[PDB]
Amino acid sequence: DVVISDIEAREILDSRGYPTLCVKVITNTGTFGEACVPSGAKEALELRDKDPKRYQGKGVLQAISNVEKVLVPALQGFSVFDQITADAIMIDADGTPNKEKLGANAILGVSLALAKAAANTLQRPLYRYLGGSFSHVLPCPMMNLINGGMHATNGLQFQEFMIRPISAPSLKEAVRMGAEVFNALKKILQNRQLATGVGDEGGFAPNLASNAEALDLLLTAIETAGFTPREDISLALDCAASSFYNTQDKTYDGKSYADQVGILAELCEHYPIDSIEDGLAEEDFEGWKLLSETLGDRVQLVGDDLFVTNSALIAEGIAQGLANAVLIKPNQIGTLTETAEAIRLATIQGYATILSHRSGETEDTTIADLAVAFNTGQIKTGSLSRSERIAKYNRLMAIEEEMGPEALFQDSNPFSK
Amino acid sequence: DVVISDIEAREILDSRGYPTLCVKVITNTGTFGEACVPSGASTGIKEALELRDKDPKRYQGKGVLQAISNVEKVLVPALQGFSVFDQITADAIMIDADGTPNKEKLGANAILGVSLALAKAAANTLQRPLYRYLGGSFSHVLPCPMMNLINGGMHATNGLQFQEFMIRPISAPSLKEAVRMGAEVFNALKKILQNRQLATGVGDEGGFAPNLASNAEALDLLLTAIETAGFTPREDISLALDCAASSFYNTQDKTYDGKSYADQVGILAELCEHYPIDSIEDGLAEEDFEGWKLLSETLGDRVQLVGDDLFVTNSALIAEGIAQGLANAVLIKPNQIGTLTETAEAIRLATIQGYATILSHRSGETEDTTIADLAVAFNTGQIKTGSLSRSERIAKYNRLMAIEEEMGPEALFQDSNPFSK
Ligand SMILES: [Mg+2]
Ligand SMILES: [Mg+2]
Repeated sequence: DVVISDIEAREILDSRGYPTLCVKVITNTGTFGEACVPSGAKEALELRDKDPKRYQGKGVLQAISNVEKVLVPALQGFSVFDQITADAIMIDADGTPNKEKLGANAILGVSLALAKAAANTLQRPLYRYLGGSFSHVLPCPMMNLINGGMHATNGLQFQEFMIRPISAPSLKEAVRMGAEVFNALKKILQNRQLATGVGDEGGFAPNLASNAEALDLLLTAIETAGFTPREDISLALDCAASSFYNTQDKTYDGKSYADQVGILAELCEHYPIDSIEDGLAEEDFEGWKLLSETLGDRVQLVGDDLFVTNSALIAEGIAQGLANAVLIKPNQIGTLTETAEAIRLATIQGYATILSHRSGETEDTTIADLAVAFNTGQIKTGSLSRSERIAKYNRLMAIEEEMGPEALFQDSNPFSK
Repeated sequence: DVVISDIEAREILDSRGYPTLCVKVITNTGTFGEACVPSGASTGIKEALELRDKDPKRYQGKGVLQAISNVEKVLVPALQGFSVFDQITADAIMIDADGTPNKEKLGANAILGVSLALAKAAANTLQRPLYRYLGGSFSHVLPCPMMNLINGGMHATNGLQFQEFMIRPISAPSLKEAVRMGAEVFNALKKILQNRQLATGVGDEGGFAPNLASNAEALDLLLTAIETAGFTPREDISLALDCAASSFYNTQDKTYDGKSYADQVGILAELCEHYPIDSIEDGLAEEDFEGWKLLSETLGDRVQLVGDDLFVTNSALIAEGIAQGLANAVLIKPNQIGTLTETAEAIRLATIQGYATILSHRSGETEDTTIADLAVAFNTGQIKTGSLSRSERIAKYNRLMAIEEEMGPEALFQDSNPFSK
């Protein structure tokens, strides 16, 4: 039997230039797996050094030390294949709900590198090791193209405007459709002398005046690339509505939650939007109730800040009838075991799940494997530039090819266009 | 003995959203290596030529399914049965199979993909680090990076004539400290731009293209960024330029935006007196040989002078430049020549003539990190692989840091700029 023998960790930079860690788990046979940990811009504790003379306080040398001095003794000798056991051991070694003692980034690095070490030991694909023999669904992506809100200096209230290449027969064709719309948009922006520098996700933040102008521009880009909105490519939003919710007044840039729901409803009547993420604030439970009752029969309603990949919040959301899809960000919770339990709890209640990148990503592509492992049918992993995004699409295309006739590209949005 | 058994290739996207290929070389023992290829040139007489499909229905003609087909249908038969370790033999076989000087029949992208993937398969067979397989036991020098921060010319829509403004963290005791220095200056620069209401979206290389009016504004802004991050210009961090002067050279008038080659040299000399610039790339146009000699006579004893478009990683051009005394450092882009064997020979031939060599990224990169291993494999002492955001850039720095850590006491961070201090 193959057991954990050592764990190495080192400090790298993420795609924004800030430190994070990569972790290598090594078995007693000399097999190993390596994974790196992303980071967002309210969740499991990302442990930073706070040394002001180093990376403005964002080093992760202490988390690395926790991997090497705490998790190594806690895990060595245990089977490389007992994923749930290893994750429980780390959760207990930390002892706190939010992983604030050892660092959720230290624990997630080990959690992912361990699964890969086991898969590499069996010489089996990670998605098959994690998801079993019937892992076979390639996800329909939601692809960022235009940014606003807190992610821009334009007049867009909402944070992200995405396309979904819903008519693609394959993931690789979904990628091409996305890339061609991206190229048409880039050229449209150049022709309009609007900014073409890209943001964290690899899409654009031109100076547009309103959510509707952004939606119109994506429609123009779709058609210019030669595709039909609604039939070939639909739209999705991330409002990140907490960003413009006044908790004292209970208003969204002056509007009641009922007004805000009316605004989203009108957009959905006039645009081929089939998914809305965080349309109301994370704690506006009456708003979410009205949003779910008003559009939950017609459009995918995704909780991101509402759920934070957290099984307790998901269960409370489902009991109250809120939303119909869950964003899954493994580092928000900190182990694969808890990520899987979030996915299972949502899926058996009829919710879709969507594997998601973070704004600070790395060259690690685990979330592509996780999306296939759990047959989620959806992923959210960025625009069509910058290799910390593209590498996930490249990994999905490799998975689809490796699976040959077993692959199925299949959107899990219940309400597709 | 371990021989080449199969080669696979597949179509991926580069960091710009355009197609390229990854290649997997598989041995008869089942060991393998994988390598991906960055963006090149499809046309012209300067570089070895990458092969594009040119199908308007697919990725705007930029697919690479023909190159993938050449790997599987042409290179597999030419190479199977040969030893995985005979790197030179394999590269010679591929050069022959294509039959053209610029590799335009099979594609430089197909041939380089196999060339890199084969080296990786061999190193993985031996379970040895790639830089140790390619460069031997005394590969151990970590390169001083030149780190993009501000873009201009054809790579921007601002008032900067020059194309790239870079920093070099020359006082770093290690590559990982060089990375931290760069990242802290990058971050201070980003915050300065935010406070000045200037754009912070990034270009291909992961740096900024703010609306600045002149080269001097950009150079001054880098000085402020360095100091704001807590470092001292000249002593901790120097500056480097890529003028890309061919882009503003009028070939009929023989003028650089109205200036003779002598005037442009005078401009560069004034810049070097007033700023801590220790490296200039393509300061004059690629064929202005009188301009380049004068540049070499005026500054070639004081600052590094890089030929990129002057040399295009081509040994016959490098040899003729050295004979005429032009430049003192050479940019090395492996896909501009198309095999590892020719890359190593370009480096060797430049190096024994006293020229420094600088491994370089391309504007369309991938998550592949081979040029990091190559800079260390050949102990070049310098690399040019982008700004401090976007992981097709960062992954190279991350790989350099992994190499340095892996080497322990064997590692040496050492700048090869002849005008190092
Ligand atoms: Mg979100
Ligand atoms: Mg250049």
